[PDB]
Amino acid sequence: MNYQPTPEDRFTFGLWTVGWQGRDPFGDATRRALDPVESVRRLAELGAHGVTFHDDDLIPFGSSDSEREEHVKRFRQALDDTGMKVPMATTNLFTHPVFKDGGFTANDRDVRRYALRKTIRNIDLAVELGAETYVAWGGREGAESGGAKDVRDALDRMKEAFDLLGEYVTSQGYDIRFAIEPKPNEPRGDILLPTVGHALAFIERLERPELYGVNPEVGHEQMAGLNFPHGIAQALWAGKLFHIDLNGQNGIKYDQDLRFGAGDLRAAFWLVDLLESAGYSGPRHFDFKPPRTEDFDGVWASAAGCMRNYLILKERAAAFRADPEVQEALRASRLDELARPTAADGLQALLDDRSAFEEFDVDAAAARGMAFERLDQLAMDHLLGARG
Amino acid sequence: MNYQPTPEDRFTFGLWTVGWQGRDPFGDATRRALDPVESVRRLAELGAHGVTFHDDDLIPFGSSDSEREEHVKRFRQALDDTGMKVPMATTNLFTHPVFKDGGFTANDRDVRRYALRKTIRNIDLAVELGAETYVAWGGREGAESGGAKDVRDALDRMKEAFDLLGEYVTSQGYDIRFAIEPKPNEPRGDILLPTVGHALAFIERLERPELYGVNPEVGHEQMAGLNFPHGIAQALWAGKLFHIDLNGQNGIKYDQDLRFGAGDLRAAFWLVDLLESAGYSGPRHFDFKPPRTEDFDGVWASAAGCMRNYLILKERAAAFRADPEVQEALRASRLDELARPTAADGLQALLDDRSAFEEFDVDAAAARGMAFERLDQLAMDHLLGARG
Amino acid sequence: MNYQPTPEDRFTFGLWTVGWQGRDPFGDATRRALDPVESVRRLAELGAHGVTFHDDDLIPFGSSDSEREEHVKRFRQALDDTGMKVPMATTNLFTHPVFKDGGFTANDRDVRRYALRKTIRNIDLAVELGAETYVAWGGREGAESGGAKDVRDALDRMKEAFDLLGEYVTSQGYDIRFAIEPKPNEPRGDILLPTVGHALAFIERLERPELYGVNPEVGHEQMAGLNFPHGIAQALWAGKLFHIDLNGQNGIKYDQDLRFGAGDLRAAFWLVDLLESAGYSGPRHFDFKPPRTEDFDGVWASAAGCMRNYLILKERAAAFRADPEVQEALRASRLDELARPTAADGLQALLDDRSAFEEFDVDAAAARGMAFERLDQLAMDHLLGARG
Amino acid sequence: MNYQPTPEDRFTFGLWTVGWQGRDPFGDATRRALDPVESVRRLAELGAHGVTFHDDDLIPFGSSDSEREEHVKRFRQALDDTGMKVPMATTNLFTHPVFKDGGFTANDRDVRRYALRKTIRNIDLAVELGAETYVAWGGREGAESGGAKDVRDALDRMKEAFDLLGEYVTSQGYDIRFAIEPKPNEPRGDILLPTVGHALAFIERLERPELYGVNPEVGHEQMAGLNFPHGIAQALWAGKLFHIDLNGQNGIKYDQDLRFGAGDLRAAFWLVDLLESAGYSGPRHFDFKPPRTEDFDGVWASAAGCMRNYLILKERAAAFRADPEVQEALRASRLDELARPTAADGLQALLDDRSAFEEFDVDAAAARGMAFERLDQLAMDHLLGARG
Ligand SMILES: OC[C@H]1O[C@H](O)[C@H](O)[C@@H](O)[C@@H]1O
Ligand SMILES: OC[C@H]1O[C@H](O)[C@H](O)[C@@H](O)[C@@H]1O
Ligand SMILES: OC[C@H]1O[C@H](O)[C@H](O)[C@@H](O)[C@@H]1O
Ligand SMILES: OC[C@H]1O[C@H](O)[C@H](O)[C@@H](O)[C@@H]1O
Repeated sequence: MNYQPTPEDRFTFGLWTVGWQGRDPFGDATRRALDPVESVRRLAELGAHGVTFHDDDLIPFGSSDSEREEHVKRFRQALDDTGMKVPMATTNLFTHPVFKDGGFTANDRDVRRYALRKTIRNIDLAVELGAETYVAWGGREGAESGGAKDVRDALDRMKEAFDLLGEYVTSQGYDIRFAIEPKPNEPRGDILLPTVGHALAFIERLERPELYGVNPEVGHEQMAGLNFPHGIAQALWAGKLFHIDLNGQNGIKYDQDLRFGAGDLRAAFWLVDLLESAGYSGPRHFDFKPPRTEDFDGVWASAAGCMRNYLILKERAAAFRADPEVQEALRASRLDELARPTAADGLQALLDDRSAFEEFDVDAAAARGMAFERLDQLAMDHLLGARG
Repeated sequence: MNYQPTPEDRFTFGLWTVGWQGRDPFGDATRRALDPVESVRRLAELGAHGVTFHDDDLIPFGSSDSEREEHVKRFRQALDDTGMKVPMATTNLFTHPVFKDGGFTANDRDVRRYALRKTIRNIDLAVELGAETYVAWGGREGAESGGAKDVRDALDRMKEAFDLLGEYVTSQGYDIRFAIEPKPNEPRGDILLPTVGHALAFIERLERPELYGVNPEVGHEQMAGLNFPHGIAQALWAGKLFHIDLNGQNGIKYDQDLRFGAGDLRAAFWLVDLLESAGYSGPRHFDFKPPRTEDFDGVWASAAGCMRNYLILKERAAAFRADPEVQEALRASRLDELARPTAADGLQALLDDRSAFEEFDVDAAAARGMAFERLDQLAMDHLLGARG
Repeated sequence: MNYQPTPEDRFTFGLWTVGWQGRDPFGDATRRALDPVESVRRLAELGAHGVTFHDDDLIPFGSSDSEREEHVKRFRQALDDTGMKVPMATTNLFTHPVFKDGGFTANDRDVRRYALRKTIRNIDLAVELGAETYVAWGGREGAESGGAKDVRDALDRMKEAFDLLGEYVTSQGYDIRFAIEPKPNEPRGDILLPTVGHALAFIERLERPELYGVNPEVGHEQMAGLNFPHGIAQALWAGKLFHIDLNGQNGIKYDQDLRFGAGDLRAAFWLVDLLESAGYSGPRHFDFKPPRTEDFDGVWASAAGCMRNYLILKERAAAFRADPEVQEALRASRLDELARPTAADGLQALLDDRSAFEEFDVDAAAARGMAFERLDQLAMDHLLGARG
Repeated sequence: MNYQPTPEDRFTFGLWTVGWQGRDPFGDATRRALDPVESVRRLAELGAHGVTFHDDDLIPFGSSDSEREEHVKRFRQALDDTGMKVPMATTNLFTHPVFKDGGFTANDRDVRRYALRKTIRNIDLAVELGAETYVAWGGREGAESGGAKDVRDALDRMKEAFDLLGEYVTSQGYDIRFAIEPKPNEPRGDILLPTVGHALAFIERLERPELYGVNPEVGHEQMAGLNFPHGIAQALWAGKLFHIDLNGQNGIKYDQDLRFGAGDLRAAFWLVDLLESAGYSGPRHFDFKPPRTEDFDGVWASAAGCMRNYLILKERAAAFRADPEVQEALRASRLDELARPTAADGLQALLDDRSAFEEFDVDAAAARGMAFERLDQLAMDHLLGARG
């Protein structure tokens, strides 16, 4: 009867989430900047396992090698004081005006080289802090108009960039993998590699595909009206779910980054059911923005809400799968048959099987109800805790 | 000053397009059925190069081997009489009630085996008629609720199915490739392999990836709010654009299948520019539905409109790229630099290049305007034929 | 601990809902036609209060005055046998090919006159069966292309039609009101009066506005990405919520008509909370389609699910509002202040109030957190039955 | 053969459009602030008729009565030097953190009173500068979660606010009307009065409805997937199109504010055709944002592009309507009949007209094609300048 998170739950937060000051396209900040050290302390008290960062969240852009050292030192001391881990790090290749046309796929060659150098420097830092995953979100890679970007040339530049980071990591002997985070649009009119599918496809064209996977975000796939759990299943099927960003989103519109559980509640249930049943072992990272209507107390309530909502859904999904009535319904809907090979007997035997065509009774097969509605209502009852 | 199509333009139409009777989810047919032989004659007169078909368009479901022979014979004679070709064929694995839960990924194993046998039979027919591409549109593969389909098991069944068709084609020595046509939703709540990206990713997991590519449709990618030309560029970059379905769609809503040129006009311009500049050599296939408000005369006007709109855009795109002012603008926006390697000098030289980081002037770089708006207005002027 | 519906709950269903045969734009029917008398019996056993119908659901198109009489007689006897009521009726001005360009706004004048006569005949029938509300869903009023419909002239024809039905009802002394059901698109490219707002605005231009209100549908407003509860609040505020259609919809895509509770679960919670708190006293009508994957047993399970889901949400919303912790949170977020007039003191006093401008401390006001996230998590806890 | 705008064309721009510095939710400004006086000079040279402003664009928030006077004086002198007019003004009730929960519908009563006082002060300024229209865009009126805002109470507060501004304007004897600008979402999760329809409906509940109309924006209606020209026709039909915001938007996603003509090109054509045929006489105001990739030269090219694109479409629409072949097609599609009353003979005569029902030949009527596709292709040919 308790939903208290503990570090063993592997809940993580970006510094930029609880640290979001509330500046939006139409308004000024509503909260003061949070010292990352304070963020780490508050999060550890809430039961979090660790934090993530962009280089620019930790070390202000333009810091001298000296101030940099100082900023890392204070951070490192907060991690030691709290026991918090840093499992993932990423680069800010979107805020500074130089990246207005992108980082790895900017038309200007000198900016692409700078983007790489900036990233490489942060990869060194990430390894030192113990991160296992390095995320790349190409927020500025894309266009508002068609002639501004030749997409085939942009994809060559993107592959070139990732191949170089792969050569770097391998030459240094680092134990770290990359994860590409898709987003369909915003802040560019259209962004390259807009969905999980596009990113997965792109990865197979890299020189060392085994080094790269995806970091899908609930809200981003939903901005394209796609089914998030289905996209995650395809990533898992491919062996490419290296990390995940959890949050909420209310349909096709701007990127909301609501707390996890908010937005599409049923999709959140099916997502938890899948992550737990597939045995996803990575961090449960929250990339959310406490709404700008909130003061600091609302910020911490929002973060606690993300973890609470995950734990409640995990309990409901587990009760759903453990329910014998549900196991019976799953067999009535033939989920058991879906998992059996269609033709382990082989092509030849299938061609010779008259029961597969010549003598197949299509009419009888057609008449068989799938019983999906009863199964779905059983799932609803479990979610709402209304199971008899 | 003429936009008359000729067979050399490679325009093709599905029998189900001009033959659509007008039955929609809320109303009865508004037109009588068209005899495929008549469809072939009318289309040849309009300047079309050929037609495509689903098995069930040509041979009514349940035909005896005898009537089948008769139907193919009459069709074949119309093709000989007109010189029309059949470059693509596909299977109907969606109309009959047996496929209500899918064909290759139905939960019922007996239906999956039947779907394969039905497909294999039509592949034999396709080769005989000279088709080079066999399209697969999994319209019924998917779900309306989360527990009805374990997506990892469904993907195993889908791969199993495609691998078997690949074994079949290779064992028979057929010269024919497969093309997967994505669609995000409708008629299922969510469809598997919902976008070009998801289909491309899936293909890399097949046993003989070289046999499969995609058959993207303008309207389907737009039902997910995605940029069609960008998706096509990624397919071309991957060497997987085996075929394409051209039509129009007005945003995120039901699958409209408006005539090509209708819907998002600018995207149609950028798509034509890309297909012609990349030297796409396959058919320009139209998968459209003449609206049910039309009589047969409106059906033929609609089909002629598809071809006319492609020819007009082709002329405008070619004039755009040939314009010296445009070539000058493209250099001002650094499209030339986008096409140059970021670091052909190699990783080591990039790491040692102080001009790439230590001494890079971010401020100067940032201040450089991209000149994208002038370029885009030049494109607009060309499209509207308002170029001085 | 029980969610059994009873006729006092005022749950109603259209004959076309449980009677949907499963024909969609890409497939044939998967279920046989249901005799309306059977539908009435099954629904009464489930705990329903009554049914609704389009003329064509009850009396097949083209029936002789004789067969018509017979069909009404059998229906009437089923209502007497079960105690079921008929609180609403409507016209089918969309299925028959004549209505391909609309009914009240068809370009052909002779069809508009026929649409009116067909409607008037059914209004007489509705009154006789005791219906209090007559719904109008202009599914075919609209266009796929811009020049096909002059919208100002179409609105004149629509107003003319409604004004005539108003004159008819008033001249006959009937006790019956009209309700306009909006839908943004499908089966037309764009439909006239696409949302609740457009319909409300249109009503104020009718000759006797007091005779007309709206019949909003959950899924239709969601097809435009709008907030359904907000739209319902505006209808209630205007005194125009005469009836309502409950169902589920998963975002911006084709009209799904999933069972109530499916789709956006949180919106369903907030909708129930609003209907119950505002004391909506009309029918709780379900306009849903049991998915075509189901057999008759799944049809009845789906219908029972609609009612169950409403009763569960009603219990959760009532517990939310009754919770003292929630009442405390509502005051912390100043919902109490929202309900107080901004300036009951009047314009002059506001202009002279220095505390309203000259001496207003914007900074202090700005710093006040709204506490919305804690309130929302309290709502989530109540919905999931996880309230301590 | 010329598309040069002149002040007689009535093209206007907001100071915040060409003055947009490029700050977005993910990045810093890419351009320096423009002095409003400079903006006025550059725009007059481009052929603009005038400018619009929010109070805070002209007078920086918190200015002393003294600096205010100075800022107005410099502005006024630029208008005199150039002959530029100021036909519309509006209030910034969204940037400052105090308005984080709204202005007129903030839960805090003290903020609602402040919002009114701030608005009233700017109305006085607007009249002095000669503005005929005062626009209200409630960007912060709304919510991210359901319990945060009781929408019926919010609508009472909104009506109360507008009624007070109406009392103020009437008591001062000012010649100025209000225009409500709808937007469905962003920066709030859902905004109140989300579409043209909702705003029109709301206006009929105000004390003096004749004082208020709408200021629809192309992109905002498109963020809800609605047909902009249709929404504008309904506004014109109601006599409520007081002003309009022109721009471009690519579908359902964040508010792009692309230059007019960009986005949905065909909708822009149909919009121009409607404004010119209905004789809309108000300003053609552009609310756009030159993309942040641009430098100042791209800013001015973008603004010139807005005007050019309107003039080109105006020429094409006029040629379309003047074409005798098009006038012939319009009669073939029965646009002439749409404009004729359905029953000027009256209810009684319609009831007695057997040709309207008893003897109506539905089959013959049904068989009549609408000829909409040929008409639409004629429109396309005209738009692309491909008319023989
Ligand atoms: O990839 C690193 C992070 O960068 C930015 O914060 C993006 O907004 C976020 O979605 C992404 O997760
Ligand atoms: O793939 C074959 C064809 O099957 C159906 O006709 C689909 O509606 C169409 O989009 C697809 O192209
Ligand atoms: O208005 C009567 C009914 O007609 C049709 O069944 C529409 O699909 C439904 O949404 C509407 O409620
Ligand atoms: O209403 C005044 C203006 O305020 C803001 O600039 C909005 O972003 C814009 O859409 C609106 O037109």
